[PDB]
Amino acid sequence: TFQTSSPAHLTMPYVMPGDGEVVGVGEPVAIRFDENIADRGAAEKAIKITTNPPVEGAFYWLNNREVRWRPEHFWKPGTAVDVAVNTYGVDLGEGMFGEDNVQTHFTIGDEVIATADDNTKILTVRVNGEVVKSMPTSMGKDSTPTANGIYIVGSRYKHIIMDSSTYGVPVNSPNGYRTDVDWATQISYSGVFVHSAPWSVGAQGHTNTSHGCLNVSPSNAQWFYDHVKRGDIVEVVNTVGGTLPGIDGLGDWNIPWDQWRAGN
Ligand SMILES: *C(=O)[C@@H]([C@@H]1N=C(C(=O)O)[C@@H](S[C@@H]2CN[C@H](C(=O)Nc3cccc(C(=O)O)c3)C2)[C@@H]1C)[C@@H](C)O
Repeated sequence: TFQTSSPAHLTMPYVMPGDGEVVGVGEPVAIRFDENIADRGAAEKAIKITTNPPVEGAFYWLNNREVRWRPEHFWKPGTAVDVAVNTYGVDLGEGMFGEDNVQTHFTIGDEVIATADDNTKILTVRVNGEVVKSMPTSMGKDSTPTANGIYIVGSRYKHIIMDSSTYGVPVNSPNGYRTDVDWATQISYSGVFVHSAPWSVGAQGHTNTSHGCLNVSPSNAQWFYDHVKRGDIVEVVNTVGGTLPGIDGLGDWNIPWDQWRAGN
């Protein structure tokens, strides 16, 4: 296929997960363009996802530039996935053409599902259905609760600073904070993490004390950092919070399948 010259600006796709990565059973395919896409159908038609074993899936647009593809249920462990974004020279609407093709391979690892149950204040990690860790946890206080729902594991940090001023509450104020945190596994774009919380170890398993993050012991947070990977699942249940938004960025599985497949 040849490129067509156009006075309108080209757009380049970017695919996640990373080429050659092993990811968990919750990882969606993500195709993010550096422009808004006027002809979403043309973009979807140009994206060929092949799986082994073969499984059906569907596209859903997270916003005007980024489309997600996933099956109805979590991936089968061991599945190999090929993503062919064949957008080179494709008219994506209003004179905007794909700048290039992109392709990636990724594979699905073990099924890793960690369930945080507010009724028990325990985060239980299951690997292919078997409990391997039972972690006392302290979730968000009643006034700043942890949302229920299915969270996809994202990035991880050996050390990071959590600072209330980044959302508009000064550190110096009564409810502000600036906190050095170890072993932080991100599970929502809204900023929810599983992380080390030495200051709440006595509350873990008993009382919710956090701003919404899942506090666990230093040892358990490091285990989680070492053994839980991008695309693994954290499910929160029975809190007094609401539900994680489906368009959070890592909240894809909270959209019911009929709404996901209906697309947008
Ligand atoms: C884990 O705890 C994690 C963060 N911490 C959070 C927190 O401190 O609340 C949440 S993010 C949460 C989402 N909305 C609020 C917010 O924006 N509050 C607020 C209050 C006063 C003024 C304003 C404003 O002017 O915009 C906003 C914050 C999440 C679980 C890590 C990062 O600590």
